[PDB]
Order: sequence, then structure tokens, then C-alpha cells
Amino acid sequence: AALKDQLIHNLLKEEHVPQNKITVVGVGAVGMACAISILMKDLADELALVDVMEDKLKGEMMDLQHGSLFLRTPKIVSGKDYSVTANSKLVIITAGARQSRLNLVQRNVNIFKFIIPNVVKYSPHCKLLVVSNPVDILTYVAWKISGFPKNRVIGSGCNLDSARFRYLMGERLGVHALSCHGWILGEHGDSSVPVWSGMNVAGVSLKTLHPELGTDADKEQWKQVHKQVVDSAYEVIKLKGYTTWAIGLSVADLAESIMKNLRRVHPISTMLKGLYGIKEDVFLSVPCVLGQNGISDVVKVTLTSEEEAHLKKSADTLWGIQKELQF
Amino acid sequence: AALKDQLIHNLLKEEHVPQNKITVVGVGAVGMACAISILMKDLADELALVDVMEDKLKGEMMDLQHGSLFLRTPKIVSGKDYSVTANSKLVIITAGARQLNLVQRNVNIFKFIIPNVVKYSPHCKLLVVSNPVDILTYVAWKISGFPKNRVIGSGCNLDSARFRYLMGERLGVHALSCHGWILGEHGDSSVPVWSGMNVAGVSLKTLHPELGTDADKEQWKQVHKQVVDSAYEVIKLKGYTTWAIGLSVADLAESIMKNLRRVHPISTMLKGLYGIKEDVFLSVPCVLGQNGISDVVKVTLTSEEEAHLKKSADTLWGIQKELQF
Amino acid sequence: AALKDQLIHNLLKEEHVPQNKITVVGVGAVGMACAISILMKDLADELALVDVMEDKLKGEMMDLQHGSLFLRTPKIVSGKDYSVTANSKLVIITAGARGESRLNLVQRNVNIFKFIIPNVVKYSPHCKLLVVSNPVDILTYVAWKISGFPKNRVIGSGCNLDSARFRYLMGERLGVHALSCHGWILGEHGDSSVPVWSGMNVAGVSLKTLHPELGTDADKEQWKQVHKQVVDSAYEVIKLKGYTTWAIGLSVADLAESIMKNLRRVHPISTMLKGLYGIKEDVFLSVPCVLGQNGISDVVKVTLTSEEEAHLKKSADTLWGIQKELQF
Amino acid sequence: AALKDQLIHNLLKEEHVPQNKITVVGVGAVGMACAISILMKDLADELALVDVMEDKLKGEMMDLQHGSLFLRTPKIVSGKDYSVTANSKLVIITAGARQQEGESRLNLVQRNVNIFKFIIPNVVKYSPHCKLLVVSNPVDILTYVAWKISGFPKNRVIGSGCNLDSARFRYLMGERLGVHALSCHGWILGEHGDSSVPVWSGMNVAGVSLKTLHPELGTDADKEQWKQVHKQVVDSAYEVIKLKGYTTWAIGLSVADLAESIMKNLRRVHPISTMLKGLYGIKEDVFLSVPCVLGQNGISDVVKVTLTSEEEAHLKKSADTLWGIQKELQF
Ligand SMILES: COc1cc(OC[C@@H](O)[C@@H](O)[C@H](O)[C@H](O)COc2cc(F)cc(-c3ccc(C(=O)O)cn3)c2)c(Cl)cc1NC(=O)CSc1ccc(C(=O)O)cn1
Ligand SMILES: COc1cc(OC[C@@H](O)[C@@H](O)[C@H](O)[C@H](O)COc2cc(F)cc(-c3ccc(C(=O)O)cn3)c2)c(Cl)cc1NC(=O)CSc1ccc(C(=O)O)cn1
Ligand SMILES: COc1cc(OC[C@@H](O)[C@@H](O)[C@H](O)[C@H](O)COc2cc(F)cc(-c3ccc(C(=O)O)cn3)c2)c(Cl)cc1NC(=O)CSc1ccc(C(=O)O)cn1
Ligand SMILES: COc1cc(OC[C@@H](O)[C@@H](O)[C@H](O)[C@H](O)COc2cc(F)cc(-c3ccc(C(=O)O)cn3)c2)c(Cl)cc1NC(=O)CSc1ccc(C(=O)O)cn1
Repeated sequence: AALKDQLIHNLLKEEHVPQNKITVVGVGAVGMACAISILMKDLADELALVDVMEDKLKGEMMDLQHGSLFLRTPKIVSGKDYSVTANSKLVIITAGARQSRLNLVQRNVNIFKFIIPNVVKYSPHCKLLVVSNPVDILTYVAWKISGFPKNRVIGSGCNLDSARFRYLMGERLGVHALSCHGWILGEHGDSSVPVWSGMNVAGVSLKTLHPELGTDADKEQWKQVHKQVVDSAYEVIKLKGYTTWAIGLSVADLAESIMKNLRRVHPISTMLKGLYGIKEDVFLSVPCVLGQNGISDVVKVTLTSEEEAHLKKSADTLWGIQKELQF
Repeated sequence: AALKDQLIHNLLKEEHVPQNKITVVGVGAVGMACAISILMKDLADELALVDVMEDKLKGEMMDLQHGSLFLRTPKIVSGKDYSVTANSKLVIITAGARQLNLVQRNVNIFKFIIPNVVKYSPHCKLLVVSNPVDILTYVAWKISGFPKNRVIGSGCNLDSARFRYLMGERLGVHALSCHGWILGEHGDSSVPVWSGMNVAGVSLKTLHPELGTDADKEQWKQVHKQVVDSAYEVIKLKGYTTWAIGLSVADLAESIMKNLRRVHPISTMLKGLYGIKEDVFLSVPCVLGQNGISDVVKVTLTSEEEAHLKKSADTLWGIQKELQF
Repeated sequence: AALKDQLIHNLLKEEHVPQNKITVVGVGAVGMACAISILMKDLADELALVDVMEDKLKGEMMDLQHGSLFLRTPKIVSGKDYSVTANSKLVIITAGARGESRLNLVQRNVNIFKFIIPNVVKYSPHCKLLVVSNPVDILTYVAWKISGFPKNRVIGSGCNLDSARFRYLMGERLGVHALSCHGWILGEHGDSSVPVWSGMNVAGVSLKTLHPELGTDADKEQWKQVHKQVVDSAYEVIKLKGYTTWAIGLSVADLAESIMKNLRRVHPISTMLKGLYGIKEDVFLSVPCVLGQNGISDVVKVTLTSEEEAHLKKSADTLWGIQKELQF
Repeated sequence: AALKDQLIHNLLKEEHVPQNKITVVGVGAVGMACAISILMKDLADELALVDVMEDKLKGEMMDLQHGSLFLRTPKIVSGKDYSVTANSKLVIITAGARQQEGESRLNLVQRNVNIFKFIIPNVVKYSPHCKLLVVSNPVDILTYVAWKISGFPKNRVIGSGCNLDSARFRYLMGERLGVHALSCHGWILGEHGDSSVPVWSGMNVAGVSLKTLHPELGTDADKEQWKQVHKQVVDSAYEVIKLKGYTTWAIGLSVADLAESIMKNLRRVHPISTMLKGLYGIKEDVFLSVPCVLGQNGISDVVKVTLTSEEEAHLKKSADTLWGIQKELQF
């Protein structure tokens, strides 16, 4: 008799099915930062990794597995073949091509043309969380290819940039980012919209204390805080070659709202046709209620007409780009 | 329109189907300790509480709900009606009768509770904590109709944690690093498996062959004695115990909810193993995961340790033979 | 020869000094709720409990200790003598006195603090004091006056829980988690507390701007009643289970987290606010306070209406009047 | 009036002093893995990073800082100047030189010693009372080096040693047995790497000796070849390096576990490298992994594992070998 059989008597003959499974697609720096952040938050009972770089993929799986003693996620699997991803509650897309342009978008679209059908094949009921850049466009692409209802296709959107904003705000005010509130909405990147009217500590409107807030006439140049947010990815890439930890943490926080059905409000990109004056099939970041069914509700933020037009402009540019894509 | 609708545009017709729901039956000091321990370990997306004292029940629910901001368990519900427990993955029974013929009244209690539980959560695991726990776990099992892997008694889980704590005080290292197993029938008849006690793989019995005997100058036998009495001592001091039992139950909930397949000293239907031939529940090292107990470790026992477990089997069966459901 | 010495080679002598010790005074339901919450959030490397009911005390300690395997707080101690509390970073006061009369009730709590607070200060000169005992604003004043600590190191839990309740109820009406609902209750703890309607918001969207009637008696939705619900909820729960424990426990653990981790988060807690919010007297009220390893280091100056400002002035007069009549 | 003063009234002049500060030296993949693991277990109220590559250092600091919203460590600081590490409770050394073509392994070690000769005095100067946790390889030798350079008492100089390899061993044990690593117990002791000692006698689940169930356990005559599990442990770093070019996540998790025992004074028992002269029959000043009680004063106690004659022979041999290399180093 084998030692295992001498030691342990099997009483139950049982099967598989994971109950809180999460898949990360793409094991680059971003994918793996999402992975370790999720593992250390105890968000999943099974974690699947997939990539096309099979050695890298296997090496990352093994490195995570060796840390089992220290985690509470009993199963970590990987493979080039998407069957490893079966029955995921949530699938996180961090795959992309790397730096032309617009031809860069099409190559990412071609990457998605392969990934997304495979994901939906083995997890017809998952939530899709897209992190790949450009995220608003790629999230729309995942949505179109997947055939999912819009509530289940989510883009990381402005979630990290709002967190950065709050950190910088916290630096200026001498309080933790947790206590500093402010929203960056709309199109992820240089065109994102800092909603000066919403910024506050303990319910106290900064814009009201300080009417020049966010304008060129602002002696304190709060406008530059937003630009610092917009530039920070660029600045960090410049220093270390990429970013990982913050985006990883931010993605894990979204996963928490989903897997625990918290219905917290996050600034993430959702298909918002019919809201905010927008008439195109596009994804923009607005405050969304996030739960076990993905995005079920959207907060309607009161915007200035300047903010509204800026949001409509992003929709039209996003749509303009989406028309040139081949599916 | 209502302020909610001015503030919030609804995009989805929301079905609330709980995914990782846990129920605690009985909101006494034990149930509520299990509750707060589970809430603070983030093991459920929904907690249900059930009891027959409706005022107490509603008040406890409300008190937990009020701490929502500090928790990550978005839904907490309660009621005397078991519809509130629907679709639980795990249901924890702390219900018990007010003070033999007690077990009979506890059995009567279980005759009402269990079918109500099974009706609303057909697929749940059952974790019995009520005393006498090995007997009531057998009752829960029989009444429930469930296969044996899905019915679990807290058994010697806590007493083992107590033993390791006391081991750690004597040796000067954390209980986590002191290993020792109390098995068999919960209570005074439980078995201190001297041979398995160790730190870092070093057998204490081999270092100290007198370990656990009368001739032991260090009197380690009194450590098991102290574990078996400790509950009585705490009740004497504060009227009941709560925190330790609550923490130990949350630990089991954790292995279940996260499918960890850790080994715990808990009470399982072990007919067929350890020389036992009756439908009884005794604590052995069990692999605990999303399907309950799926495997048990076969501990190498001395001939008298063996005879002691068999005696408890016949003891329990003897008591079970009287009960009626 | 001894087994321990056979198993274990000792290399280092004991210099055992606590690095992040918390004491909870009072092991009633509130006290133990704070203790269990603190233990399960790993805020302390040593916990001490003190009370005068010595059986109950020892019993609570042992029960906690039996849970060690499942905790990461290696040392739990207790005693009637305050030497067990020495070198606490944080000492939490939940002790209280058990239809006549109010002022006479307060005085007997003062009497308890006259015994407790000096004992705490003697053994933990550098600690922060966090008072939870009712009425908390007054009793936080008494702890401050008695202890002789600077005001930054004496904190009352104040309206911290009530704000948390307010956000929970806000969340139930709006269909989102309380974490994402923001509202502030300030001022005197209890039914004199002030709901600051102008700061209530989700995602920076002002509810009052959306709904100008918010919190007036001219509100078809009666949001004013949410504050009342908050105010009443404590006594409703008391009506139902005899007391409250779990939420106040978690509330206090949250404050302990900001202090022990120096988070400088903002909480609505009771601070000596003479010289702010138009308050002239030595009075403790709840305002949004920056909370960290040195206690309360900063206060957020909320913009209040003249009515709201008047409410706080009134409470300051009430509290000051009562304190005027206390025997220290 | 500045918006901040308009919004916030300052009641206290702050002289900030960190209470549970951890420093990580070296922001390579290993350093940042320790760093993220520590941050997500809330073990420090301040984290400091140091390295010689200033851009890389600043980038990593900023990336972590941008995650502040999701963390409960209010202060992350970095700099090439060791003033940023002042008053750390724990300083974790992951700095190393990488081989060339080229140079012998001794010349690679000496270049690491050269690195430590610059780092260790800087660390000791700003945090005289810290514990040192050395992770850099070869770990037993470089932990010896930090001990000697720092002048710290031995209880305060700790090498990660066989901690991770024992974790790997329990994981692989759990895969064969169908049980979580948490419930599989087994110890890799002695010199980190090839010459480490799998202590078969101590392997168990639930206190059931595997060796007693299966006396061939760990022998060549073992038909189940459990020795191959030790070889797996020994080769796992190389195997992972072949696939992804380095390891990070596991060693990072294992380091934070040690950090946890130290910062919380847990007095858990870990397989880590300590100065064991005078114990285990060792006559030399060397560091070997044995089961150590780890707390706020570092390693206060070691467990005395009963070893077979051939196990004792391996350790004493490793001692000679380490001491031999040590005598060849320039301090
Ligand atoms: C290249 O092909 C593939 C690559 C894959 O690997 C993806 C991954 O490894 C790489 O994206 C890489 O590691 C980058 O680092 C990650 O870049 C990201 C990803 C991300 F989600 C977010 C950010 C980000 C966001 C915000 C900020 C900030 O705000 O700070 C910073 N960073 C950066 C996978 Cl899994 C499949 C395919 N493809 C296949 O499945 C085959 S089909 C196909 C079709 C076409 C092509 C082709 O044309 O190339 C290739 N394959
Ligand atoms: C009484 O009726 C009922 C009471 C109920 O209340 C339950 C609860 O509140 C009480 O158990 C109370 O909190 C006890 O104190 C808790 O005692 C326990 C419970 C437990 F699980 C473990 C321990 C324990 C273990 C180890 C240690 C240690 O080792 O340290 C210490 N402690 C102690 C419920 Cl939910 C339903 C019914 N019944 C109904 O559903 C109606 S049907 C019915 C039938 C018959 C009878 C009757 O005959 O009376 C009554 N009802
Ligand atoms: C009786 O004396 C003492 C009693 C002591 O026991 C304390 C404790 O066990 C009891 O407070 C018990 O647990 C209460 O129930 C808890 O009630 C509380 C306590 C609290 F902090 C907050 C809340 C609260 C807050 C908000 C909400 C909500 O908003 O929901 C709900 N609840 C409720 C101690 Cl440690 C020392 C002395 N005293 C001594 O040290 C001797 S000196 C002395 C002097 C005078 C007197 C005398 O006048 O009698 C007595 N002793
Ligand atoms: C180059 O010099 C320096 C390098 C430094 O490097 C920091 C960092 O970036 C690098 O360690 C890099 O990331 C490595 O790759 C990481 O490699 C490691 C490190 C480690 F701790 C453990 C493991 C490990 C363990 C187990 C397993 C497994 O079991 O799985 C896998 N991996 C792998 C620093 Cl902060 C200062 C100096 N130097 C100075 O301070 C100036 S003094 C000086 C003296 C001499 C020399 C010279 O000779 O060159 C240079 N400087």
C-alpha cells in the first residue's frame, strides 16, 4: 500500500468545481501584480493564469505555488489552453501587443479576437474585467466579441487614476487618501475629467472653500495635480520601465467588490449609451455600483456644461476610433 | 423622482442569489461569537441568524448591521422563519435546551430545526457545535438525510487548540508551533495522543518516554486534565465560554469556505474505520474542504488508545439507542 | 533534564517590553467587544484587561487565551492591579456605574474615573486615552482633566459609531454599501448630535444640491428621520437584546487602527474644541479629527449653517453647566 | 489663507517617529516582492527602500505610493542615502552582485562582501537596535558576513536560510498526500541549497510519523522515491529561473512570514539560519538553518532536533565548508 493510502483513508470521491475562481490572462508585470494582490486578499479559491509565453507562464505559476504555505488559495493552475480557466467567476484581461499606432489598437484587437472567444467558451457566466490599454476601447472590444450583457464587461478605467488623485490630494492636505475624496471620470488618460466640485474632506467642498480650485487662476495650481495624475504612469515607466504595484492593488480592489458583492461605488468604465447625454456604444468611467453581477447601477454625477461636453467629446472620439476597427 | 433615482440610474434587474452564505442557528453567547468571528474573517457575503427568541434575535442582527461600515459582509439577515437561511453553503448549529433527559430535549429541538434547515438549504454543509456534540451531530445527520461528508461536529477542535495553547505556555513557544492532538469522544473521555506531540518534528514522547504517565515528574497528564476541565473553570468564572469556541468554529468555516483541505480534529461519522462498527461520530484528523470531510488521517494508536476509542463508540451508540426521532 | 530544556536551547534572556500594547478597562459586553475586535484585526502585540469583578475578569482572559492558536496577539494579561497595563500605547476606557438621578449618575462615573484614570496614567504616562463610557463627551472631559494629559491624547469615541450607523441607513435607502455613502454626525453624542446635511454625498455628488429639501421638515422622503433613526437605534437595540456591543466594538477597533498605524484618517470623534466652531468653554464635542499615533493632531473645520453652529454652542453650554457641577 | 489651513486646523506640531518601521535594501524583483508582501500584511507603519540605482528606486517607491488608497501603511520613503532607514525595527538585506562570465563563485561572493561592507555599517548607524534579515545568496555565508560587520549580538542577525525551501517541501508533500501544506509538516535544515538536510524522522501529518509508517522513507531503497521530493526542493529555484529567469513571489511571501513573527513577537518556530556555534555539534562560527524561535528580539531559542549520525555528519561537514570559504574572504 502506498504511503498516502496508509496515512489517509478516502471517504469521499468528489469532483473539481471551483466556487470562487479567478483567472488572470497575461502574466506580464501587470498581470502578476494583479495575481499576488488577489492571492493576498483571499479573494479566490482557485487562481488560473494564462499567456502565450509558456515557459514564463509555467515559471510564474510555480513561483506562486511554492508560496502555498503562506496563502489561503488552495489551487493555482496555468496553461496556454483556456480549459484551465473553466468556471471562473471573474476573468481579468491584461494581455496586449507592444509598441505606428491605431495599428497598435488593431493588433490588440487581434489579440482579443483570439483570447475573448476562448474565455467565454470555458466561462460563459464570468465577469470580464479589462485592464489592457487603451482600456475604454479594448473593453468595448471585449464586449463586442464576447456577446456578454454590458453589466458583465468592465474596464479598469479611471479607478487607478482616481486613487492617485486621492493620494496626491492626501499629500497636499496632510491626511490619508482614504479620507480624501475626489473623482476622475470619463476617458482614461490625458482626456480624463477631474470633477473639482466633488473633491472634499469630511463632506467639506474644497471648491466651495476655494472657488478658483482647478482653474488657471488658482494660486495653488490644483489643476497641476490632475496633470500629475495623467503623467504619473509616464513618469513611473520612465523611472522603472513599467508600472505594476498600484494598478495591481487597484484591480484587486475591484475584484473584492465583485467577489464579495459589496456594491461599493468605483470610477470604472462601463457601456454608458443612454446616460450622460451619450448616444454611442462606448465605455467611459463614471461612478459605478459594482457587485456579484458586475455593474448594476451608475451614479449620475452633476456636471458643468463644460464637463458634459468634454464627456460627449470623449464618446465621439472613442466611437470614431471604434469604427476603424476590424472584428 | 425619488432622490435615489435622481442620484442613481439602474441598469440591471438585480437577482439576489447569495453565493457564499453562512447561517448561524442560535444567537446565544456561542452563536454570536461564531458570528462576529466569521464576520471579521470575511468568510461570507451573507450571514443569516435564526433563533426562537425574536427580540434577542432582531437586536443582535441590528447590532451587527450597525457595524456594516467596518465589515466586508454586505448582507446580514435574521428571523424565526428559516426562509431567511435559504441557499446557505454552511449552517452552524449552536441551539440547545435549557436545563438527565436533556439530549432528548436537544433532540426534540433538532427535530424541528434540522428539517427546517434542510428544506431551505438542500445542499449545505452542517456544522454542529451544540452539546453533547458527538451525539447531536449524529442526530443532525440522521434527521438531515445528508451523506456523511456534509455533517460535521466541532468535536475536539477547541480542546486541541486549548491543549496546544497549554503546550506553548510550558515550552515557551506559540501554540501554532506546538503540535498535539486530542481525539475521540469530546469531553472527559477524549484521548490525548501523546505520541504525536511535537515541536518542529521532534517527538516529545521520544525525548521523554514518561510523557503522559502517572510516573511523569512533569505531570503532562494534568495538561489534558486541564483541557478537559478548562470549560468548567471558565463557566465557573464568567458563567459560560464564548470567544475561544467562536474562534475555533470560524477556523473550520474558513477551511470549508475556501476549500483549504486542512486537517482538523473534528467529529465525523467513522463507522468502518478505527475498528468502529456503529453509526457514531468521533473526532479524528479530518481533511476539511468545500465538500465537508472527504478524507480522514488514520492515526497509529497504541492498543489501549485503540480500545479507548472503541469504548467511546459503544458509549455513544448506547446513548443513541435510547433517543427517538 | 527538564523536557523544555531537552527540546529547546535558550540563547537569549528576557527583556520583554511591549511594543504595541493596548489595555481595555472594563470587561463588560462593550469592553470585550472592543477586545475581540482588536484581537482579530491584529492591532496589538499584547492585550491587557482590567476590571474590579475579579472572577469575571480572569474568566474573560482565559477564554481569549484559549483562542491563541487562531490569533496573532501572543500575550494576553489581566488583573485588578493596574501594573498589568504598564507601557500601553493605547488605553480604552469602558468602565461605567450601574430613576434617580442624572447628575448623580454622572458623579458616580466621575468617582470611578477618579480611581481609574490616575492608575492608568501612573503606569502608562505616554499613552493615548480613548473613552467610550457614557456620557462620553463629559467623561472624556473628566479623563482629560484628571489625567493632566494634553488634549491631543484624550479621545472620546463620541459620534464615531453614530456616523457609521447613519452611513449604513443611508446605504439601505440608496442601495449601495455604507463605505460608499458619506455623511457626518457631529456635536454632542446622542439626541443633541447634529447631522450635517450639506456634506452628505455619494461619489462627491451632493444630495442636498440634488434634493434641497433634504433634512428639513418639508421633505416628502423624510430624511431627517434617518438621523432620528440613528439617535434611537442604540436604545432600540437595548430594548431588544438588553445592551449593544458588536458595532461599538468594531467602531472602537477602527479608531485603534488609525492610532496604532498612524493612519491620519478622519473620524467624527470627541475632542476638546474650545477655540473652534465658536466654542468658548472647555468642552468635548465630535468634529472630524485627524487621528494618528499622537492622537488628534488636526481638526477639519466644517462649514456649518448658523443653526448648526447654534446647536453646538447650546451643547457646549449644557456640557459646561454639568461639568461645572461635578466634584473632582 | 492656503486651502489646507482654511480646511484644516492644526492643533499639534508633529515630530514624526516611526513605531514599526521596516527597511528593504535592494529593490530587485526579490526586494519588491518582500516589499509588496509586507505592505499587504500591514506589518509596518513605515516602509523604506534603498538601492544604488536611483531612477529604479524612485520609480518603485512612487508605484507603491500610488497604491496608498488600498494599503494601511501610511508612509513609504526611499533614497540612496541611508538616513531614510533611520529607526527601523527590521532591515531586510536583498542586495547582491550578479555573476559575469567569467568570475569564480568565490570572486562573486567577495564582491557581495564588498557590497555588505558598504551597506551594513550604513544600516547599523541609522538603526543600531534593528534586527537584520539577510536574504542574499549564498545566504549562510552572507548572513555570517553581516553578523561580523554589524557587530550585532547573534540573536539579532537572521538569515532566511531554509525557510522557503521548507515551505516548498511542505507544498510538494501536500501535493502527493492530497492535503494543504499547512497540515503537512517537514523540515529542511542545515546549509541552504544542495547540501540541505531533509529531516525524514520529523515528517508527519496530524502527528502521524511517515517514517514509522514507511521505514524506507527517504532511502534509496524507497520505492516511492521520496528523496526525489528533496531533490525537487533543491532544484526548484533553478527550475523556476529556467522558466522566468528569477524567482520572487515565494521568497517574498516567506520573508514577510518571518517579518510577521518578528514584528508581532509571535515566537513561532521557523527553519532559518542562525549562528549555531556550540550547538548541533558545531565547533565553528557559522550559520546553519535549524528550527528557531523568532520574536521581537530575533532568535531567542533554537529547537534541538534529534539527528541521525549521518545527519549530524552532513551538518558538521557544511560547517567546515562554510568556515573554509569564510576564512578566504577579505573584510
Ligand atoms: C502579444 O500577444 C499576446 C500577449 C499576451 O501577454 C500580455 C502581456 O504579457 C503583455 O501585455 C505585457 O507583458 C505588458 O507588459 C502588459 O501591459 C499592460 C497590460 C495591462 F492590462 C495594463 C497595463 C497598464 C495600465 C495602466 C497603467 C498606469 O496607469 O500606470 C500601466 N499599465 C499594461 C497574451 Cl495573454 C496573449 C497574447 N496573444 C495571444 O493570445 C495570441 S493571438 C495574437 C494576435 C496578434 C498578436 C500580435 O500581433 O502581436 C499576438 N497574438
Ligand atoms: C430551547 O429551544 C431552542 C433554543 C434555541 O436557542 C439556542 C441558543 O440561544 C442557546 O442554546 C444558548 O444560547 C446556549 O447557551 C448555547 O449553548 C452552547 C451551544 C453550543 F453550540 C456550544 C456550546 C459550548 C461548546 C463548548 C464549550 C467549551 O468547551 O468551552 C462551551 N460551550 C454551548 C434555538 Cl435556535 C431553537 C430552539 N428550539 C426551537 O427551534 C423550538 S423546537 C423545541 C423543541 C424542544 C424544546 C425543549 O424541550 O426545550 C424547545 N424547543
Ligand atoms: C462600578 O465600578 C467599576 C466598574 C468597572 O466595570 C466596567 C464594566 O464592567 C461596566 O461598565 C459594564 O460592563 C457596562 O455594562 C458597560 O457599559 C458601557 C460602557 C461603555 F464604555 C460604553 C457603552 C456604550 C456606548 C455606546 C452605545 C451605543 O451608542 O450603542 C452603547 N453602549 C456601554 C470597572 Cl473597570 C471599574 C469600576 N470602578 C473601580 O475601579 C472602583 S472605583 C469606584 C468608584 C465608584 C463606584 C460606584 O459609584 O459604584 C464604583 N467604583
Ligand atoms: C551591485 O551592488 C549593489 C546591488 C544592490 O542590489 C539591489 C538589487 O537591485 C539586486 O540585488 C538584484 O535585484 C538581484 O538580482 C536580486 O537577487 C537576489 C537577492 C536576494 F536577496 C535573494 C535572492 C534569492 C533567494 C532565494 C531564491 C530561491 O531559493 O528561489 C531566489 N532568489 C536573489 C544594492 Cl542595494 C547595493 C549595491 N551596492 C552598493 O551598495 C555599493 S557598494 C558595492 C560594492 C561592490 C560592488 C560590485 O562588486 O559590484 C558594487 N557595489
